[PDB]
Amino acid sequence: RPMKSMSESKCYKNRQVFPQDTNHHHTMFGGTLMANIAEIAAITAMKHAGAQVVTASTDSVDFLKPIKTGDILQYVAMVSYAGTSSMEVVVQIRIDDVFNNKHDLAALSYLTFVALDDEGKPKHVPGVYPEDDVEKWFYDTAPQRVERRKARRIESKQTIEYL
Amino acid sequence: RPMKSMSESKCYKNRQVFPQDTNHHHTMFGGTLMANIAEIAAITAMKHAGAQVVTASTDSVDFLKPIKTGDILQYVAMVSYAGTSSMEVVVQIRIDDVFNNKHDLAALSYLTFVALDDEGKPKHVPGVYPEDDVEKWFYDTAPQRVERRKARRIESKQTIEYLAQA
Amino acid sequence: DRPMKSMSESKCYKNRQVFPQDTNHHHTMFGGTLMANIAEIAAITAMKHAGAQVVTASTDSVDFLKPIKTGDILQYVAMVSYAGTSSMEVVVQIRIDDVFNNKHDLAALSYLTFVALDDEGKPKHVPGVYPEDDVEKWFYDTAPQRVERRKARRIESKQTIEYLAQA
Amino acid sequence: DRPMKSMSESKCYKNRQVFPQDTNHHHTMFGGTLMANIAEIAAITAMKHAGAQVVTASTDSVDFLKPIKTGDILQYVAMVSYAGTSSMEVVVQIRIDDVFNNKHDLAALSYLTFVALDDEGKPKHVPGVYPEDDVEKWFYDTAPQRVERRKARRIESKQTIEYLAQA
Amino acid sequence: PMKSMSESKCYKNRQVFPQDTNHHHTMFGGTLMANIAEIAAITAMKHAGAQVVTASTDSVDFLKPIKTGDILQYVAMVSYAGTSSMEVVVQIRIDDVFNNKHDLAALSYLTFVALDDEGKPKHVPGVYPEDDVEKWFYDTAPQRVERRKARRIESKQTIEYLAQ
Amino acid sequence: PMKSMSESKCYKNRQVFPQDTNHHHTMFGGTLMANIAEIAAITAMKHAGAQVVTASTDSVDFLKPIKTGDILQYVAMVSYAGTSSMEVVVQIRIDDVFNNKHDLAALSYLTFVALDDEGKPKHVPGVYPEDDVEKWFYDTAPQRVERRKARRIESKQTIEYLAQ
Repeated sequence: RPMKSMSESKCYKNRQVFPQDTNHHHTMFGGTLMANIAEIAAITAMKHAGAQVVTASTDSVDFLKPIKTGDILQYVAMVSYAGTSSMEVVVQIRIDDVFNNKHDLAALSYLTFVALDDEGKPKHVPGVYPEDDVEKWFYDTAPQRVERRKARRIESKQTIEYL
Repeated sequence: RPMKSMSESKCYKNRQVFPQDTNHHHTMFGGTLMANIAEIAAITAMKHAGAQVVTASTDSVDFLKPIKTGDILQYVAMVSYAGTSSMEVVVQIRIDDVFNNKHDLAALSYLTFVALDDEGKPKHVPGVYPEDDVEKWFYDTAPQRVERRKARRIESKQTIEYLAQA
Repeated sequence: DRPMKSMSESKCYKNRQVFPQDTNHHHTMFGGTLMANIAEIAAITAMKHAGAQVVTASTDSVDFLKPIKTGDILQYVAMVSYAGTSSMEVVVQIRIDDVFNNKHDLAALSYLTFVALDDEGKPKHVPGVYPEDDVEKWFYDTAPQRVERRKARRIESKQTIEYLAQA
Repeated sequence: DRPMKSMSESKCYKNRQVFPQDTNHHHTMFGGTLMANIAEIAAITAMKHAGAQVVTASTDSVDFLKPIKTGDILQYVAMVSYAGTSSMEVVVQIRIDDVFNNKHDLAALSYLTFVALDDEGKPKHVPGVYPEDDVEKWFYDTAPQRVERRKARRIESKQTIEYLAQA
Repeated sequence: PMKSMSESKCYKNRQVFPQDTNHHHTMFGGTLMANIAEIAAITAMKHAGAQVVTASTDSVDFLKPIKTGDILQYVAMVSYAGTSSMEVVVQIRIDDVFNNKHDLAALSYLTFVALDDEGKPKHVPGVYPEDDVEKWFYDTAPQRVERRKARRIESKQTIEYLAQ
Repeated sequence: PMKSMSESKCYKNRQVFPQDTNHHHTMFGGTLMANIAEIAAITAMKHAGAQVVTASTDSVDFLKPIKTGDILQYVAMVSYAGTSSMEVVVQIRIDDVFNNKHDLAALSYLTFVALDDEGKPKHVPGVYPEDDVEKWFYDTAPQRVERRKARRIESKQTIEYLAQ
C-alpha cells in the first residue's frame, strides 16, 4: 500500500576493471561481475525494504559485451517489482567510455530478494512505481518474469526432492 | 556426433566457508557463491568442449539453504545439455556435514557456455549422455530449460533494443 | 579551463556494505580499505572530468570523522572541486547510510590531486569546473586555500627527497 | 585394533584455473598461492577422515616439479596416506590438466601433517587408513619413511626453539 | 617518559604483484595506501604500547611510479608525539637488488590516537631523534601538525554545513 | 665471493586481520605460507643479486597458534649457499607490544634456485654467520640440505611411479 519510486532506492557503483579481475585474455571474469551485481543489488533491496534482506535467487545474468582490462563500469540497480514480501532487483551494467562519452550495455541481471524482520520471517515491503520510460519498461515487463520464475520454482522443488 | 558422458567432464570443488566469505550475519555472501559457481562451471565446459569457452548467460541460481561460517561446501559441475556449439552446465552446491555424514543441497545453478575455436568463432562440441539416475534426471529435464531459456532470450533482446533506442 | 563542466557531470557514486573482510579486529573498518576505495572512485571521477587518463599526484588528506562498523552501508560520492591548468582536486565524501531511518552521517572526508595525461604521458589541459548547488558551492569556495596548501606541501616533499638523497 | 577408512572415502578434489592474480610477474604461478590452495584442500580432507576439527601441525614438504603458467588448469587431489593415533599425513597431488590433448602432468607434490581435535581442543583418536589401488598403495607404502623424517624434524625443531629461547 | 624514533621503527619488504597493479602495469595507489596504513598502525602500537585508531591520513605523495616485480621497502617511524597523539612518517623505497640501490618512491604522513580500554584517548610517551634523517623529520614536524589541526577544524565546519 | 647472513636479511611486520583467519579466530595456515614464501623469495633475490625460483618448501613448523589482532614479525635470511641454490630460513614471531616480548610462532625452511636472463642456474655468493643465532642456523643447515637432496630422489621415484 505505501509506495516508493524506483529512483528512491536506486544504487550506483562505478568501478575500474583491474588485471586481478580478468582472465589471461584480458576479459573480466564472470564470477567477479556477478559478485559485484549481488552486492549492489542487495543494497538497493535493503534501501527499498528498509530492512535486512536475503537473496532468494539469481533469476538471470546476460553477458552482452565482453569487458576488457581498464574499462570503466557503471552498475545501476533498482527495484522493478514488489511482491508481498519480495523484490525483483534489476541491475544494468554499462561500459562507460570517457574519451567519447558513450555508454554501452555490457550486462543485464535480475535477482529476487526477500525482506526479513528482526526475527527473520518475511516482512511486507512497500510497492514500487516508475517515473521515466526505462523504469516504465522494466516495471511493465516485470509480470512476465514473475510468472516464469514461479514455474521454475515448481521445477526446482521437483529436482530437490528427487535428489 | 562424438559423445561424452556427464562424468567425463565432471568437476569438483571442496571449500570451507571462512569469515572473509561471510556477511554481518555469518551467512555466506551470495556473490562469493556465484563467483565459485562460475569458476567451476567454466572448467567443466572447457573439459567437455576441449576448447576455450565463454559464459553466454547465468540461467539461474537458486539459494535453497543458508550456508554458515565453517560449513564445508562441495560444488559439483557437469554438462547436462550440449547444443551444436553450446553447453548447459549444472552446478550442485552441497553442505557436507563431516560430524554426521550428511549432504544437503544448499544451492543449484544452471549456466550456458559457448565453445570457441582459436579464431574465436563458435565451435562444435560433442553430445552428452547420462550414466546414472541423477545424471539422468538433469539430462531429461534439460529440454524444458532450453525452451524456456530461448523464450527468455527473445524478451531480453526486446529489452536491449529498447534501451538502445531509449 | 575555457571549456567548462559542472561538478555534477563527473560525479561518481559507490555504495558498499561493510563485510568482515573489510574490518579489523575491532569490528571497525580498516582505514586502508577505505583509502583504497577512495582512491578508486576519485580516480574515476578525475578521468570522467578530464576525458583522459590520469595519475594520482598526491592524497592531500583523509579525515576519519565517525567510526564505521560492520554491517554499515557506505556511500562514497566523488567530484571535482578545483581544476588547474592540467590538475584536478577531487573531493570524496563517505557517508554512513542508515536505511532504517533514512539518515546520513558523514563518516569520512578526503581530498586528492590528479594530473591528466595525453597519449605521450605529458600534462594535458583540462576543462574548468563550476558548482550548481550549495554543497558543491561549499567545496568549490573552499578549494583555493587547500590548493595553496598543496602547493606549499609539494615543495616540502621535494626537499625531504633531496635531504634523504644526500644522506 | 580400530575402525578404518579407505583413502578414497576422504579424497577431496579441487579444480582451479590459473588467473593473473595468482601469478607473479613472470606469468608463473606464485608459490605462495599454490601453497595456500594446497593447505586449504588438505585441511578438508583431514577433517573428513577424522570426522572432527583439525589443526595443521606442519607442512612436511612442497616440491615444485613443473612451472605453472597462466591459463593452466589445475587439479588438486588430496588424501590421507598415513594415520597415527591422533594425527594424519595428507598427500596432495597437483596436476596440470590439458583439455586440448586430454593429458595430465604432475606439477607439484606436497605432504602435510594434521592433528585431530575434539571440542575441548584435545588430541582425538582418528580412524586408520587403507589403500585400494596402486597409487594409493604407493603413497601408503612410502608413508613410514616420511613420517619418520617428520618426527626427527620435530626433534631438531625442539632443539632450535630451546636454543633460541636461551639466546 | 620518552622513546627514540628507532625504538618503534618498523620495516616491511613486499614485492609488487600483478594483483596489486592497475592497467598501466603501475601499482594501484589504493593498495600502496593500504600497506602504508597497516605498517604505520603497527609502528604506532609499538610506540604507544596500546591500541591505536587512525585519526587522519595527513598526506601521501606519489613521487615515482612503481612497477610490477619491483621490490618495496616500507619504513615507518614516529616523528611527533603530542599528549595522546602520534604522527607516523612512512618512507616507501624501490629496492634495486641487482646493485644495492634505494629510490624514494613515496612518502606519507598519518596521525594516530592511542586509546585505552575505555576507548578514550591515552597518554603516549614523547619521542626523540638520534640520526640526521630522524632529526629532519622531527624538526619539520610542527608545520605538519599545525596543518593537521587547522584541517580538523575545517572538517568540523564542513560536517556542520552538510548537516543542514 | 661472500656475503653475511645479515646483508640479505629481510623483515616484515603484519597484523592478523579477520580475513586472514579461519572460523576459530586462528590464522589460516595457507596465508602464513604465502607470506613466508614472499619474504623468503625477496631475501633470496637480495643474496643472489638475481631472479629466483622456488625449488621446494622444505618445511613449515607451526609452533604457536596465531590469533586475530596479533602482530607478526617475519624474519628471513640465507642459511646455506650451494653452487646455484640457497636455503632460506624464515622465523615468524608474535610481537607483544604490551610486554616487549617475542615468541616464536612458526619456523620455515625453503630452497631457491638463482636464474640468469634465460632461466639457467646462476652461481651465487657463499654465506657466513656473524652472531650465535645465525651461526646456529648455518651449522644446522648442511644436514637439512642432505635431507632435501635425498627427498628429491624419493620424489623422483614417486613421479616415475605415477607415470606408469
